[PDB]
Amino acid sequence: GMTEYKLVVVGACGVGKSALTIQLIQNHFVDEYDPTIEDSYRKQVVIDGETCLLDILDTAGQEEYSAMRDQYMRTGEGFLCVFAINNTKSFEDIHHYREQIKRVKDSEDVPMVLVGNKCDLPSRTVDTKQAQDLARSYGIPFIETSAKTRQGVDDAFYTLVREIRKHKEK
Ligand SMILES: Nc1nc2c(ncn2[C@@H]2O[C@H](COP(=O)(O)OP(=O)(O)O)[C@@H](O)[C@H]2O)c(=O)[nH]1
Ligand SMILES: [Mg+2]
Repeated sequence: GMTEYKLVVVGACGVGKSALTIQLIQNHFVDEYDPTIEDSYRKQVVIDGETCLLDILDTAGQEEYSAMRDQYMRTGEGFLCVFAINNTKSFEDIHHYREQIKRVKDSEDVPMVLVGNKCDLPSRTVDTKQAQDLARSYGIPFIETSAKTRQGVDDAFYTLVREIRKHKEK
């Protein structure tokens, strides 16, 4: 089979995980999507000449059983860590997601991309500099996105694939 990349989108409720995923997969902005629905979505794409499958889990937070969270973190190859640029708590929550994924995977080297979503809004509490400082500290890319306008969306997901590739080559 062509290569499949198992991607996981994490972040506080309301940051735009579902909107980002639907924009990536379907090329539409869906502005209302039940915050409690967690599902996976698939898309066949070409990234840097490679035809591959993206298998993307749009997470929604607590699970019936914590074992289910641990399972998707172990299975997942790369993580989009999403905050919203107008929600400081969502940015602070990134520290927890970074930790928890590393902890479950028992790894110091987990492909991740920091994503600051809702960049179409002038209303902003997290400046680009602050997010760059966090991404620098993690040694990962940082991309500002808008699920609404599609700015940065392919970049976020494709950059995460490229980070998975760099991890694999070791
Ligand atoms: N302006 C704007 N609103 C967004 C964007 N992404 C999501 N939203 C809105 O933010 C809210 C939460 O989005 P949702 O995709 O449900 O977030 P999730 O809980 O992380 O899955 C909804 O009201 C969306 O319309 C974006 O890039 N720009
Ligand atoms: Mg959602």
